[PDB]
Amino acid sequence: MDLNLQDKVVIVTGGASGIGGAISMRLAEERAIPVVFARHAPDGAFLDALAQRQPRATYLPVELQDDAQCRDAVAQTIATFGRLDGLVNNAGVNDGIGLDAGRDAFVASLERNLIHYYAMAHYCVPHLKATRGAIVNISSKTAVTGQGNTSGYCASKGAQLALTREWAVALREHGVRVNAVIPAEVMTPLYRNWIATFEDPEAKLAEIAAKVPLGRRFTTPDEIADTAVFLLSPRASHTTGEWLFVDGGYTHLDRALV
Amino acid sequence: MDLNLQDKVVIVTGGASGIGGAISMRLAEERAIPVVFARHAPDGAFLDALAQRQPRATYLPVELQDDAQCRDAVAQTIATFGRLDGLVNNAGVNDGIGLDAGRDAFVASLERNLIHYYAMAHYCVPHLKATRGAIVNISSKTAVTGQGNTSGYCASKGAQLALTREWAVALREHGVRVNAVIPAEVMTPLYRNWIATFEDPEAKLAEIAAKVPLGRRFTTPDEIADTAVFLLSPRASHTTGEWLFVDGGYTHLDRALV
Amino acid sequence: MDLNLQDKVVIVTGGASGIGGAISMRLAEERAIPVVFARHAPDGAFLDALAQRQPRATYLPVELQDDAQCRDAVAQTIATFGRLDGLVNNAGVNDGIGLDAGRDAFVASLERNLIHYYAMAHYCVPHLKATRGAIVNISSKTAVTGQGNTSGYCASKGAQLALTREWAVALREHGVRVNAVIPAEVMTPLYRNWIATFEDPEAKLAEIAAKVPLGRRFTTPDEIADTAVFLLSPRASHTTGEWLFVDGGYTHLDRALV
Amino acid sequence: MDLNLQDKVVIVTGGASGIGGAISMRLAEERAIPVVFARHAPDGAFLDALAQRQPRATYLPVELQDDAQCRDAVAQTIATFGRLDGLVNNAGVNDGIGLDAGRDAFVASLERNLIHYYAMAHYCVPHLKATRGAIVNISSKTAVTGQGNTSGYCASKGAQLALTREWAVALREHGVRVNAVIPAEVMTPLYRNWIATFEDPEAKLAEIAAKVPLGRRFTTPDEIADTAVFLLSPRASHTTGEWLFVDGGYTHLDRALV
Ligand SMILES: NC(=O)c1ccc[n+]([C@@H]2O[C@H](COP(=O)([O-])OP(=O)(O)OC[C@H]3O[C@@H](n4cnc5c(N)ncnc54)[C@H](OP(=O)(O)O)[C@@H]3O)[C@@H](O)[C@H]2O)c1
Ligand SMILES: NC(=O)c1ccc[n+]([C@@H]2O[C@H](COP(=O)([O-])OP(=O)(O)OC[C@H]3O[C@@H](n4cnc5c(N)ncnc54)[C@H](OP(=O)(O)O)[C@@H]3O)[C@@H](O)[C@H]2O)c1
Ligand SMILES: NC(=O)c1ccc[n+]([C@@H]2O[C@H](COP(=O)([O-])OP(=O)(O)OC[C@H]3O[C@@H](n4cnc5c(N)ncnc54)[C@H](OP(=O)(O)O)[C@@H]3O)[C@@H](O)[C@H]2O)c1
Ligand SMILES: NC(=O)c1ccc[n+]([C@@H]2O[C@H](COP(=O)([O-])OP(=O)(O)OC[C@H]3O[C@@H](n4cnc5c(N)ncnc54)[C@H](OP(=O)(O)O)[C@@H]3O)[C@@H](O)[C@H]2O)c1
Ligand SMILES: C[C@@H]1O[C@H](O)[C@@H](O)[C@H](O)[C@@H]1O
Ligand SMILES: C[C@@H]1O[C@H](O)[C@@H](O)[C@H](O)[C@@H]1O
Ligand SMILES: C[C@@H]1O[C@H](O)[C@@H](O)[C@H](O)[C@@H]1O
Ligand SMILES: C[C@@H]1O[C@H](O)[C@@H](O)[C@H](O)[C@@H]1O
Ligand SMILES: [Cl-]
Ligand SMILES: [Cl-]
Ligand SMILES: [Cl-]
Ligand SMILES: [Cl-]
Ligand SMILES: [Mg+2]
Ligand SMILES: [Mg+2]
Repeated sequence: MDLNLQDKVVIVTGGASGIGGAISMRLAEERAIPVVFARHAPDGAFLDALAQRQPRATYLPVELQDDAQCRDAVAQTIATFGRLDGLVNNAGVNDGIGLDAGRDAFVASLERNLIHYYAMAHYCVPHLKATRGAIVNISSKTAVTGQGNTSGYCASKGAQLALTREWAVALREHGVRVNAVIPAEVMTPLYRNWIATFEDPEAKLAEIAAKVPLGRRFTTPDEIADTAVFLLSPRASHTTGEWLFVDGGYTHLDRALV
Repeated sequence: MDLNLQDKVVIVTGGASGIGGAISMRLAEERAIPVVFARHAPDGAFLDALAQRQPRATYLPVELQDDAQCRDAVAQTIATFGRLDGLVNNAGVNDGIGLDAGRDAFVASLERNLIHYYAMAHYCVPHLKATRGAIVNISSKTAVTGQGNTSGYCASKGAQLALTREWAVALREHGVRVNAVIPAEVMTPLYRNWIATFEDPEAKLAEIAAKVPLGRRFTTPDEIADTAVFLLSPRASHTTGEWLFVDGGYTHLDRALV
Repeated sequence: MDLNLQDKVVIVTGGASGIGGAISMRLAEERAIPVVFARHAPDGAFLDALAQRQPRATYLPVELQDDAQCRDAVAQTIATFGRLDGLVNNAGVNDGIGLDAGRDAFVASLERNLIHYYAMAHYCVPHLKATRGAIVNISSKTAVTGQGNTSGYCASKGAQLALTREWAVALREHGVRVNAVIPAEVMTPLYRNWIATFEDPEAKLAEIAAKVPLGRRFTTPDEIADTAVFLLSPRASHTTGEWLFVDGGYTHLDRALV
Repeated sequence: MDLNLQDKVVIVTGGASGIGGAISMRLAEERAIPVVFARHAPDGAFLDALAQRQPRATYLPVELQDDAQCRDAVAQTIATFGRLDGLVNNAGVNDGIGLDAGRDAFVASLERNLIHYYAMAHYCVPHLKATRGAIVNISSKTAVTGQGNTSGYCASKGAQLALTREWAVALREHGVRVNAVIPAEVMTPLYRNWIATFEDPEAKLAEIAAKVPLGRRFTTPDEIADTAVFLLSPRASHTTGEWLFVDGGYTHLDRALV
């Protein structure tokens, strides 16, 4: 299936690790031009693989919590490529800021997750209008299921779903589509670090995997990526405002199944 | 994006008109083998176009309300191709059976819409298990929005969404994925005939189109088809139980927007 | 909170057992007049309790799958009371008709569950229009979660949710509100009979109860009843089309919680 | 229907205007003790009416964006009453902070809306645990429908829905229920101030009212209040994590209906 993304310029925040890395790699495979915005330099093998698929792919160092850095990096992207066709808001961290944490920690979680999705859309939208481009926001099933001890992240992830509907409304007349992908359990460096905070990470991981209805296994980054890239493409040309769950049945199927 | 559907055998009910026709054509383009189950012979140009893309594509005359015909046609498909990789339940008719119609008419609507989705799954599932295949059910936004004067169809369409979740549960350990696509307004022969039941079809059509948030235009059959075929493919290998709205924002965006 | 249901005539199908019985009892407590439609005679102590709260409460023997019986019982209720203010569609049975069962069994499940909800609305709606009355449909979380081996029931329960939206649309100009209540696990005679089909019923029961997030216990019939009766009352005067989940968090909260 | 809220102490933020005022008044009618947290003095006639129903009803001057003020007012409420049985997070403002506004404005909208819902829960939860109390969060249909030009508010309102699920999970073992109410259009001082920003407010108002499916009229503050108070009560003892739409069908019914 031709996605007609050849030579389309797409910013992917957190685009060199986990889900974001898989999105960048799939974009490159489709001959789109992924532009990774991330705070740490990507690994060399990842950069090699990206460039082999699409030699124009690139990386810009950006701490997304710095509004000026987002501003300047979008500007640099336009200066370098002359257009912007997509934005994937993806950087995030399940930071375990619960009800006991207090205001300052809760707000810091909003900064780490929610506020840069807005900032990036704010700077990207004028350019997306020019190309009738698209936005994909990566949320989390915790936006609708909860988890415990993670008010900051949950709030952020739910806000991201609301913003998906709001931006779809706001940008409809410009032909800019805005959608979200909702993963549940995906093995990534983030998941590795999160599970490591538990008393018994090996047992806990096995416990969780056993609860995923389809295959009793975690979703892969490539599975999230392929739905995300489909949503960026004109194959989804009448899909906007939508929240696509790619989760092995985690969110919606009977909790009682084994 | 390679969908890896080459030589996969997929039954498409009502597969030579409107949405179903577009699904068959996209399957053929991807080198899958669509098998059209429908009561009236397809038009010659459609058959030509299907065969040009995939010469093994075929059509079986089936009145889906006849359980024996469904049974025998699935059997014939297995006899002819040796396997079955997908089922698209798609045949349907918005038949305007309201609260005033009475039991017999309501049940007749269930027969025209709901009951053959079950019958087809009943006969197809043993074969889908063998290939770890997939099912897509085509529902309607009326399952969640209502419409008025159409209890029979609405009930059927809502049951189809429930069956999507149920079959996803039932078949999870066999690796058979089951998903639904929810269109709102799509210009097809069905829509042409439905709108013709109104006092002023031209004005009514324009009224409705003006209410679709994205572009103030109807969704195309190709737009429904591309999401449906994506869902049949291993690119959606961890998506099951899901209801994908392809509707230009019809269902979920603020009713007040113009 | 005054519910202003005094002397309001409400038919409750299956209204003398489990959830339906609790609905009738709460209606009687609020001085409404419940009219039980059921095929078997209510327990003497139940009727005694009902009559102590509301001496005009009554029972009509009805097999709901017989259309003429529904017709005649509604006519008789109108002959007796001169009005109808509410309809609670509640009778149902989780009959375990799965994918392997075949057409005849699936349609029989529809008859046992879905079709009489339609028949009852069909016959009651003219009278509810006259009183600006209300409908409550009792569905099941299986409509959205699935369960396995129960296509007939799931389909019916999902159709009942769609019909709730459809009737809310159809009846809006007459001021007739239509809503649904979605239970998950409630201890009733049906649950006792259902759980008895399992190899170890006592253990299966405990296993299911442990998965209910709020309190690790089943919902009570009175809990379902109080939401259902609230929805019948003018305290819910702008609520229509809605599906209220009364399930201790079963449907929506993280499947992983213990 | 006895709600068993007599002498239960409930903080209502913004509890003397619009929806919050109606919630406080209904609480007082049910013999609960509403404690109004608001930055401006309540109207004299409102306080008179409140005190006639519940003479222990009180008001504490609080700017909710000041964390220390939230902290001290909760402490004072506990010093006065010795207990806290409920929290209604209600204060909010649709502040029209869109995509073009920038980071600072977006975060300010979060402060005006989202962040104090967290702060209030943070300070109230220890006390609600002690009484097995309840939380109700007032969100907005814009969380799911969007609106345009209001990213800050939409994000906040969506975060409040996610927080409802998250807190329901976090607090389940303490028997503390957490639910949300979602209004669409309600005539309040906020609505008057919001509609006044439009070029033709009277006409805009009529245009919006005509789009509400049930009765073509706005929902009343009392309608929102009665659902919110039901959710605070033990009549909703197995309802947690839920989002109750009280909107005349605005969110869920066919956008095409007139
Ligand atoms: N993994 C899951 O199971 C799962 C489930 C549901 C939703 N999600 C969502 O999926 C998204 C991606 O998650 P992931 O698991 O793929 O995470 P990941 O492997 O940690 O990748 C995220 C990348 O973003 C970077 N990043 C984070 N914050 C940044 C910032 N403020 N500025 C610049 N770069 C930043 C990270 O860098 P460093 O780590 O080196 O600092 C990392 O390279 C997140 O939004 C998450 O909420 C994940
Ligand atoms: N068009 C829309 O706006 C829209 C919106 C939401 C959902 N949908 C759903 O999309 C699906 C397809 O709709 P469509 O608009 O593409 O309809 P369509 O153009 O009429 O195509 C449906 C085909 O199925 C055939 N068919 C119907 N019932 C049959 C039966 N019992 N046995 C054998 N063949 C049968 C029809 O044949 P004949 O007509 O020649 O008899 C026709 O060829 C339906 O399930 C519908 O509910 C459509
Ligand atoms: N219990 C649960 O956990 C649960 C969960 C989700 C949804 N629900 C739903 O809640 C509703 C009530 O369930 P329940 O557990 O309270 O069941 P219940 O205790 O069996 O009560 C149902 C009553 O309806 C009667 N009935 C059934 N079919 C009838 C018919 N065709 N004609 C006349 N009377 C009929 C039954 O009579 P007989 O049995 O004597 O024949 C019985 O008295 C159902 O719609 C069910 O789907 C229940
Ligand atoms: N009205 C609607 O159509 C509608 C629809 C959907 C959702 N909602 C939601 O319903 C809730 C209540 O809305 P409403 O229409 O009833 O508004 P309202 O009449 O303006 O009442 C809100 C009250 O809260 C106060 N308040 C606001 N921010 C405060 C703060 N930071 N500190 C202390 N007090 C504060 C206001 O005081 P001052 O105004 O005097 O400063 C006012 O008294 C909001 O959360 C809103 O999002 C309303
Ligand atoms: C780190 C991961 O964050 C995700 O959003 C959650 O859905 C997973 O369960 C896990 O906690
Ligand atoms: C014929 C079509 O049926 C579909 O299901 C509906 O969604 C459309 O509005 C139209 O009535
Ligand atoms: C008998 C009961 O039927 C209900 O609908 C289900 O939700 C329960 O799990 C149980 O099977
Ligand atoms: C002021 C009101 O805010 C609410 O949240 C919205 O739902 C209404 O449409 C209106 O804008
Ligand atoms: Cl917590
Ligand atoms: Cl009707
Ligand atoms: Cl089954
Ligand atoms: Cl905007
Ligand atoms: Mg490294
Ligand atoms: Mg023809």
